Amino acid sequence: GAPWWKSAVFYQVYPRSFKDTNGDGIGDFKGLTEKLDYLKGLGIDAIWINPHYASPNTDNGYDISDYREVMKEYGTMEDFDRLMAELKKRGMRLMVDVVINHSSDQHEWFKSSRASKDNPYRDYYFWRDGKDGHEPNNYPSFFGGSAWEKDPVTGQYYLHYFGRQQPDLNWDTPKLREELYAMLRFWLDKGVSGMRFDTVATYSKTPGFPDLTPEQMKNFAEAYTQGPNLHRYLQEMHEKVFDHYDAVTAGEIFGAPLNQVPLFIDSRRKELDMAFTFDLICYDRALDRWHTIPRTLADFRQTIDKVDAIAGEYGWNTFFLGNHDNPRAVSHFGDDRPQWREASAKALATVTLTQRGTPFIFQGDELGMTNYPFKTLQDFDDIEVKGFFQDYVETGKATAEELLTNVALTSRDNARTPFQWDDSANAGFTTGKPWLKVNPNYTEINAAREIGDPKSVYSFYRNLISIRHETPALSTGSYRDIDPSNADVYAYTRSQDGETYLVVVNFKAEPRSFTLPDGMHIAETLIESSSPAAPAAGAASLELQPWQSGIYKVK
Ligand SMILES: [Ca+2]
Repeated sequence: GAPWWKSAVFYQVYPRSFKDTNGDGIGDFKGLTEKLDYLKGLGIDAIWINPHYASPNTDNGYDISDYREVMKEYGTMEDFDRLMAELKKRGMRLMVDVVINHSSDQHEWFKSSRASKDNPYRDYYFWRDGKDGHEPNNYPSFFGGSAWEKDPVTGQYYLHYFGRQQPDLNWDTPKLREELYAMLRFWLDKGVSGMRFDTVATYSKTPGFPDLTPEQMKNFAEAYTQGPNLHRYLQEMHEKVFDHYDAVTAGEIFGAPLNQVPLFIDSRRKELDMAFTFDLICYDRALDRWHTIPRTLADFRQTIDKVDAIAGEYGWNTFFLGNHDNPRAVSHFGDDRPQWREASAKALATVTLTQRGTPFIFQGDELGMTNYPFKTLQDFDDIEVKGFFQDYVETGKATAEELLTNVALTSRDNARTPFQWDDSANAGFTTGKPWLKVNPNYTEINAAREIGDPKSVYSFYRNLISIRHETPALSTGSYRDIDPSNADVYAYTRSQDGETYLVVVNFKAEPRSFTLPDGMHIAETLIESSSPAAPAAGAASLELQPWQSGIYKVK
């Protein structure tokens, strides 16, 4: 049959904001472990946790100083091993982030590498002579300024596509690749069975490091994804590591042209199993990265369609509406106003759990958690906001009020407010002071209230997950968008083995009449949200309530 990961439902945990168990205001491993019964009851097959490794935390745990030790704030290695044992007892799996484009500059490999020109760690990184009293070339960093940083100790520059404190690892060095593979086995042998390769497209560097041409400088991110040994290295990794495990691998793919996505995920190529791309979640984001741009459902579905098409017959996509870097799903894609929050959250759940691909639910979206009501720029932890302030407010391009109004809608801090467990102090997230303020709407929106209520957003997610689990077409089935130009009602089929299901979701806060394709008829209604009655068997049309969603078997 199909690989386990194609029919699994994943849940993303950002452990810092999930559950604190020692009152320091920061979520931890023990907190996740104590909530596994909750996640199991929701119907979750596998949990992806954000970086859990030893890190100085200059970049949210993506600057790793020891790949074989855990992040101290989350707990100890034994806490981690206990988490794995409790997952295994429940038949659940763990996926981890793998950040091997670069390490922390505090990694012992880098401390050794930088110490002299002649040491066995020199080539674990990229060290080059400057040119003409300047850097080795004109490479810009994703985080601003030059991608080359001089080290007075040897007089050479080291490469960092990202932060200055994140030197790129040298995949051209076989010994380095072998270290990385050994490290991956360390985690897989502990029972980890999913690995998400962050910024996977930048692993391979261009031989000789020529200057970027003026055209390339205008999209340097794309140039950095075109290293000539990229797919060779991923194939080697697959052969040396993943051939020996049942684990799923996923690539965080960005910077590359859409048409290159299949190279990472086509099963025949033996590279990675599935793709994370950002076309949908960034579909309404302005170029400045803090404004939004008006879009419609037509744009939404067309974006879904082109990514689904790119996976084709042999590739596989993840699907998500939320993550740790983005505004809340219901606020972003639904309508978080009080009249529509629950209805639209349910509609987005139906979309999520009937998309072709492996769905990832972001912690708290199953409750219909919303964006946070920021009142001042001082309310943001978000390091990006500080940068926007410097680049746009201090330069006089925008006022602080304009920045606040808009980043409130787009900031990743919206996703990072603590998970709302109940209506006790700080929503039961912590007995102390939470590292980031809890949304005051926790008094209404919390797991304790929702789990006990058959009509809640939580209960609807759980019901959908059960339906998806028992309906093969809704995971591995084909997908067909009935009308990509329609900006009111999202309608599509999922089909497998002669069984065809129709999904219909009203994206308007108004009644809409929906006519099935001529010749198609409803056989059964599996589930609906915001509907007072299912259609009759034989129906050729639906009368949809505001934000109504449904899954139907068609004749
Ligand atoms: Ca803690």
